[PDB]
Amino acid sequence: PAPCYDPCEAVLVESIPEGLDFPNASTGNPSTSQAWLGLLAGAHSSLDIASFYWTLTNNDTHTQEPSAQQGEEVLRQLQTLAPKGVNVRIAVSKPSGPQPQADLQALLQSGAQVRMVDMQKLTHGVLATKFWVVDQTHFYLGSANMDWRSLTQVKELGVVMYNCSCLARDLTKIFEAYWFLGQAGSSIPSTWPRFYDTRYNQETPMEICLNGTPALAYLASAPPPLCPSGRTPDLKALLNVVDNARSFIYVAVMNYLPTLEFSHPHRFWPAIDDGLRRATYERGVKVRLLISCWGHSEPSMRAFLLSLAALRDNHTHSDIQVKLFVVPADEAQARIPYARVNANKYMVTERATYIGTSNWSGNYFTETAGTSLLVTQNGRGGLRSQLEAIFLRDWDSPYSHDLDTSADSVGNACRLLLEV
Amino acid sequence: PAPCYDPCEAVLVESIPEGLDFPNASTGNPSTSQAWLGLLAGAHSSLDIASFYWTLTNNDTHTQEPSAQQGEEVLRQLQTLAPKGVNVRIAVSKPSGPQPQADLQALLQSGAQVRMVDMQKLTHGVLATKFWVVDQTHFYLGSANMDWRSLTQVKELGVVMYNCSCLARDLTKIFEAYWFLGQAGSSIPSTWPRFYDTRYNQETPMEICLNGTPALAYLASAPPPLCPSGRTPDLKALLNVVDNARSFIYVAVMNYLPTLEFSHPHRFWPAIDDGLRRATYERGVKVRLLISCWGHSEPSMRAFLLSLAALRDNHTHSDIQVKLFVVPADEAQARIPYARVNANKYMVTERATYIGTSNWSGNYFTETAGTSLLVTQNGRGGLRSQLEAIFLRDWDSPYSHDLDTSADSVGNACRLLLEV
DNA sequence: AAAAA
DNA sequence: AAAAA
Ligand SMILES: *[C@@H]1O[C@H](CO)[C@@H](O[C@@H]2O[C@H](CO)[C@@H](O[C@@H]3O[C@H](CO[C@H]4O[C@H](CO)[C@@H](O)[C@H](O)[C@@H]4O)[C@@H](O)[C@H](O[C@H]4O[C@H](CO)[C@@H](O)[C@H](O)[C@@H]4O)[C@@H]3O)[C@H](O)[C@H]2NC(C)=O)[C@H](O)[C@H]1NC(C)=O
Ligand SMILES: *[C@@H]1O[C@H](CO)[C@@H](O[C@@H]2O[C@H](CO)[C@@H](O[C@@H]3O[C@H](CO[C@H]4O[C@H](CO)[C@@H](O)[C@H](O)[C@@H]4O)[C@@H](O)[C@H](O[C@H]4O[C@H](CO)[C@@H](O)[C@H](O)[C@@H]4O)[C@@H]3O)[C@H](O)[C@H]2NC(C)=O)[C@H](O)[C@H]1NC(C)=O
Ligand SMILES: *[C@@H]1O[C@H](CO)[C@@H](O[C@@H]2O[C@H](CO)[C@@H](O[C@@H]3O[C@H](CO)[C@@H](O)[C@H](O)[C@@H]3O)[C@H](O)[C@H]2NC(C)=O)[C@H](O)[C@H]1NC(C)=O
Ligand SMILES: *[C@@H]1O[C@H](CO)[C@@H](O[C@@H]2O[C@H](CO)[C@@H](O[C@@H]3O[C@H](CO)[C@@H](O)[C@H](O)[C@@H]3O)[C@H](O)[C@H]2NC(C)=O)[C@H](O)[C@H]1NC(C)=O
Ligand SMILES: *[C@@H]1O[C@H](CO)[C@@H](O[C@@H]2O[C@H](CO)[C@@H](O)[C@H](O)[C@H]2NC(C)=O)[C@H](O)[C@H]1NC(C)=O
Ligand SMILES: *[C@@H]1O[C@H](CO)[C@@H](O[C@@H]2O[C@H](CO)[C@@H](O)[C@H](O)[C@H]2NC(C)=O)[C@H](O)[C@H]1NC(C)=O
Ligand SMILES: *[C@@H]1O[C@H](CO)[C@@H](O[C@@H]2O[C@H](CO)[C@@H](O)[C@H](O)[C@H]2NC(C)=O)[C@H](O)[C@H]1NC(C)=O
Ligand SMILES: *[C@@H]1O[C@H](CO)[C@@H](O[C@@H]2O[C@H](CO)[C@@H](O)[C@H](O)[C@H]2NC(C)=O)[C@H](O)[C@H]1NC(C)=O
Repeated sequence: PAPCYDPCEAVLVESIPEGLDFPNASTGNPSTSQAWLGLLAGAHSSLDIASFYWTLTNNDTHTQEPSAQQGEEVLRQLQTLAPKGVNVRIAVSKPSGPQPQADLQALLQSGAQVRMVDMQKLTHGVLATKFWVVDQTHFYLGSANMDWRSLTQVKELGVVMYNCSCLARDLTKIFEAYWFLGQAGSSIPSTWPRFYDTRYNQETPMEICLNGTPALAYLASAPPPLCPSGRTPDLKALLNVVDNARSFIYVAVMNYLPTLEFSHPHRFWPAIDDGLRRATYERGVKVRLLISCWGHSEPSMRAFLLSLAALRDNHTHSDIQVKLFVVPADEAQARIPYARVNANKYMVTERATYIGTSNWSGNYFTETAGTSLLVTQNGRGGLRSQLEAIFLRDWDSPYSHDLDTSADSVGNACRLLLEV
Repeated sequence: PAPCYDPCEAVLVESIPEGLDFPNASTGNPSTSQAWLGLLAGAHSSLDIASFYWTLTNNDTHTQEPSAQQGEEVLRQLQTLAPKGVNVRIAVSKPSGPQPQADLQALLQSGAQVRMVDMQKLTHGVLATKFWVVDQTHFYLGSANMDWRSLTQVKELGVVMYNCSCLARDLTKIFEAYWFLGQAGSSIPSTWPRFYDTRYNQETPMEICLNGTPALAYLASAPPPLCPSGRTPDLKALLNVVDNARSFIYVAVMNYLPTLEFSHPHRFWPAIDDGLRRATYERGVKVRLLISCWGHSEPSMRAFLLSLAALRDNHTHSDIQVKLFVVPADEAQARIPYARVNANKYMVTERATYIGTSNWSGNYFTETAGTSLLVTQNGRGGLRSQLEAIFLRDWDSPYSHDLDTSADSVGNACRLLLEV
């Protein structure tokens, strides 16, 4: 494949929730809200948004919180740019219940096309892919739902990638697949049409001029059915990256459960666990795990995390460390539903970086839809170094604790920490 | 296949080392030495012995211990029955070094055919199958090497199965394969001749009148190359038995390491571990692990055992308990090489029983040769109940300790227990 | 934000 | 008894 001769730059945007403060003053990136506002201001031809749910108002949460202001602003911008001529298209998973949808109808009346994709009746899951494609030259990919709490109340990790028409259209292709697949009546085709096929997969990634220095990047999609022949499955890419590492593997994910949740009877899913154990045993790879715990985390997950932190010895030089990153909450933020959590889902090695939109559980890789970006840069510094610095800042943060920490000591309510 | 109309009875023989005493007086079986002596006395037509090594003298150990007397007696019997007309045939793995072999030459001069099978040059391993076939009607299968220490100094678990011409010849077939395969020059055939093929495998086991009540039994062999089309691999049978269980799984094995030992670079082998985790998570199966620790155990093994004992929670009702069975030793028994250990390798469920000759490591299932017996009896009581009683006696014995036990507290030297 | 028999 | 670079 011909290299993409475009000034593809890339910014690691993150939304630090109020209260959280890293006392380093050395790493600084635009927040998710700032990047989204800039993309909307620069949007003049197209805007494709794949989202899980839309809660850009204090109305939909039934809360009176000023912190939603930024989110409301985004909604206002989304209302203003539709009449200007931008072909706004939004794919949002069909809600389980018939709850009112103020934002979606507000954009529909303005002129924004909305299609209700229903993953439950197609592959038995939800559509949890959160990404943007702006003018088909820039794009966004991260853990930020189209919510005000996502912008302010929870922590995110995403990439805004500018001037990359080639990686922007390869990402759209997924949005086009969602658009065609979830309009009405139509089901998953046996064979995907060539329009959705891609050429930049794991064996032949795409060459970009990522800040001048050449780099190899490509996107991975899920669930396996909604995947064309060219596209590399998200699980396969994740396993390849965790296997190719030879020095260290740093993982910061919201939820890591090696089981097929959201289904019964309970099923065991040892896919990422086996890869982590292989990498940490056969090779001297040091594995560092950073999970996030809140009030809506499965208490069984600890029982698996303890199964990994206990595998470390001298003879094979095994080294696995597991830490929980819990976002502190107060009385004011307690009343907000799904208020405080670290939703970042990514990992970084000494030779590659993976940034995804789905938690590390069997559903997100076999049923729930998701998208991830893989970047490998030959050289010292760059995107990989920036993400490694982000992960170490997270790792040494006061909010990151060991698996033996007392739950009451942590500010927020954690179900994975035994009391006293 | 037609059922084997033979009074196939079955005795669980075990060799309790001196010093060990279970204060129950309710379970009693003939020792391995007694059963071997009875088989030799009743031997008049044939005697096939597959063994790892031959140390039936105080000479070969270079020790002066009266406890070898029984072993010497066995050797004497093995010398006496050869001139009587018994076709004694012994398959013993070729030693790494050119050490003297008094017992093998003593039997060779009497008239016992000995063939030096060399597993290292054939499949890259050793021949660790310990079994007897006496007159092709009885047989023995257990963890007892042809050693005096095996008979007295270490603990064993084996089956002597009388009046079973059908299960005796199915076991011989393996000895015939070893005999032909390890004579001289000849290598492993691509396709095994029909003479070594068997009909009683996992899908179609053999029906026997095991103490009157019908039962389904069959044998499994390793390594996968020295296996005909009919024969079921040992690993496949082990996985099937650990998967079919629905209530509990009790495992008492000498060494359980989910790695490919005896080879470099270090390799990860998550085959039995994954099955145990699946059984204990998907179903409410209670898994109890009884490992044995001595002075020649890999210290890394604890790092994996802690990975299993830490997987137990309420939401999925997971329950895995790991215990170490350490045979106490004194100053007198310390000087004996490979003196005190619990060498039993078996497991029992609520519906099946597995008795093997090899430890639970990757080599023993992929390179090292081994044989195991599988029995499933429909009813309450019988062989399965006897083995379950044996396992619970072992589990509650004072010699069985938890993984957090202090090493100095245990009588013997254990490398898997952290000091103080 | 995929917690919700 | 498969501990032995
Ligand atoms: C590849 O090329 C792209 C294109 O330039 C680079 O993207 C730039 O990345 C740098 C650093 O990652 C960004 O610089 C940082 O911007 C942050 C956001 O600035 C906006 O928001 C603040 C909010 O108050 C406004 O005041 C400001 O005017 C902007 O609107 C700043 O917060 C950062 O400052 C932090 O670091 C400095 C030290 O440098 C400290 O003194 C500060 O206190 C603070 O801690 C910083 O300035 C830049 O904005 C990005 N550009 C764009 C267009 O997004 C990629 O980084 C590059 N890739 C690599 C690997 O280098
Ligand atoms: C299917 O059928 C076969 C054929 O009979 C059964 O095999 C018999 O199994 C029973 C019990 O498992 C055996 O009985 C036990 O024998 C032990 C060994 O006895 C020999 O060694 C002692 C050593 O001193 C000699 O004294 C003795 O004369 C024998 O030469 C005994 O040690 C056992 O005694 C224990 O239990 C009793 C209570 O019953 C206590 O009072 C004792 O103190 C001691 O704790 C016991 O007698 C029998 O020997 C086996 N027969 C053969 C030929 O091997 C299978 O058991 C059967 N299967 C099932 C499931 O029932
Ligand atoms: C993506 O590509 C566009 C197109 O090149 C970038 O916009 C360009 O940004 C540069 C500097 O950021 C601008 O250069 C400046 O121009 C002004 C006059 O407009 C001049 O006074 C300055 O000294 C400087 O030279 C350039 O004009 C501008 N071009 C356009 C068409 O907007 C954009 O910055 C790229 N994205 C990122 C994240 O860098
Ligand atoms: C395997 O099969 C052989 C053959 O049947 C069994 O040997 C038989 O054992 C029974 C009792 O154990 C003997 O019965 C006894 O016979 C004597 C006379 O010899 C009699 O006085 C007793 O009252 C009793 O009836 C039988 O004779 C004997 N037969 C032979 C040919 O040895 C053997 O016991 C079986 N194996 C096991 C473990 O049971
Ligand atoms: C919710 O949306 C409505 C209309 O878009 C706005 O407030 C509602 O309408 C009037 C005020 O305009 C009030 O009498 C209603 O009680 C309001 N509804 C609610 C649920 O408060 C406003 O845009 C939104 N309300 C907010 C953000 O509080
Ligand atoms: C063997 O492992 C031990 C601990 O598992 C190592 O000892 C130290 O352990 C602490 C806490 O785990 C570490 O912070 C140190 O870095 C370890 N090393 C030293 C020198 O203090 C020990 O180093 C390992 N290796 C050997 C040869 O004993
Ligand atoms: C070892 O075998 C030899 C011959 O089979 C026996 O003892 C050896 O020979 C004479 C006594 O017959 C002694 O002078 C030697 O010193 C003995 N050898 C050793 C190593 O002691 C006897 O059968 C065996 N020796 C034992 C069991 O101590
Ligand atoms: C939940 O788990 C706890 C412990 O993991 C159970 O509490 C007791 O724990 C001890 C020691 O582990 C056991 O010996 C008891 O059998 C457990 N039960 C009781 C009633 O004491 C607890 O039972 C589990 N279930 C619930 C509903 O809490």
